[PDB]
Amino acid sequence: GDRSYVTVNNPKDNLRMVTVADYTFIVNRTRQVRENQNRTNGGTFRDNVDAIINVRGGQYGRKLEVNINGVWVSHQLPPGDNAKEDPPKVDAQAIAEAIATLLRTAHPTWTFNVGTGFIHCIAPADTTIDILETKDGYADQLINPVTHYVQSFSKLPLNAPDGYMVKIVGDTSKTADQYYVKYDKSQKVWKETVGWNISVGLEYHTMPWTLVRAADGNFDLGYHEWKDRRAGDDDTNPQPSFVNSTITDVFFFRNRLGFISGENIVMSRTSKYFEFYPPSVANYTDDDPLDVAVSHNRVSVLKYAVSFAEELLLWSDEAQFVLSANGVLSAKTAQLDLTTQFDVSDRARPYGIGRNIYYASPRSSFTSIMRYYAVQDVSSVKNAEDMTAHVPNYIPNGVYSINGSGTENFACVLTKGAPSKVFIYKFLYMDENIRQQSWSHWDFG
Repeated sequence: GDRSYVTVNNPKDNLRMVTVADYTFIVNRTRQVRENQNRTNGGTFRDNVDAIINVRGGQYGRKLEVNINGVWVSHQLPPGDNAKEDPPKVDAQAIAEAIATLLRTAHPTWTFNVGTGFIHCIAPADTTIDILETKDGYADQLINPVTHYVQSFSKLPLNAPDGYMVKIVGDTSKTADQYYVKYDKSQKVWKETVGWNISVGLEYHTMPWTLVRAADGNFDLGYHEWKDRRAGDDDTNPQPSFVNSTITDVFFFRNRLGFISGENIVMSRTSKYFEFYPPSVANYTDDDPLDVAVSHNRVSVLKYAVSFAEELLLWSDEAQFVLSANGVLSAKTAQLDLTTQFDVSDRARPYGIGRNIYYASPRSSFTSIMRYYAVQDVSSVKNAEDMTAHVPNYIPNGVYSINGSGTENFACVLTKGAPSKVFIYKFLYMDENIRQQSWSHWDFG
């Protein structure tokens, strides 16, 4: 595979790997994910270049006229007097070509096309359709102009030329809405579609990578594929908060996938990994990607996500925090309340053997292995007490690996200050009380 993503000066602290039986993730904490330069319509979509007017049939004695840039064009429907010749000119298609030929004479430079009950207008190369009106002469059901915006969904033109982008501002009935649609020629329906001048998805390579067996017996390294945005524009389908930043320590909390990036927790859709955009912006559902920062006034940067007890804790330096929701995990139900303010070293990932989690906190020239646990007090209260109180000057200040065996009932600590020595911590718990605290080190050469 490509080694560009994994190439870094300090692998221990700049690279993080999280593996699960289904997926593996490789995280480079020094790389920001940014955006791809491609836009939905290439960034070359202008709403005032082309517009359509739809015809629905006219009654007797109606003078209907349409203007584009001044230069009004008037067409008079016959009064209900003639017998043979009046009903044929009532026909909606007859009016459409009647206006089309009239508009071609008024605007020889442009191209006018008639479809099923509509007339499609094109500016030649570099002109706008500003100041457009249409005098129906009736309650406006005969002809009305829509360029690219409609009041509600039911006010959409019944037909449109192939893919026509229309923005529904909404009638202020239920919510903001402000979604987009694109007509389909093959299937006579309107379908929701992404904006016109916005970016699509993510870079796909700055994102965390992976490696799989590929059934050959040899692993291959590559990146993931993340579903592109398909709901709406910005401010309604906003870009995730980690796009212009670096992400660390991918984690799983619910059926969705979580990312940590600069005191910001970003989650995907439930049961839908790699989808960090809402599927629809017209209606917001509970299982949509959410972004919750922090509930702490002091500065803090989350670095680790450890699942302790029936709750998920997003540890940082000098703060611990906890993630929970009263009911369904929505964008409004996420809590991120603080729990404690114990200093933690980011070099060594916290490790859990039993009811306890063991982590390292360097003092000034030696580290003190601490134990995180839930005390007998009621409700959510947590504490950390030093396991090296009697041996402060024993571990030479640089710790990167903390591990242990649940069955053998001990923990082994690796350090950079003493590369040769392996510090082991033998402990025993009976009746919820500690029975021994054996600190010693092993030497191999």
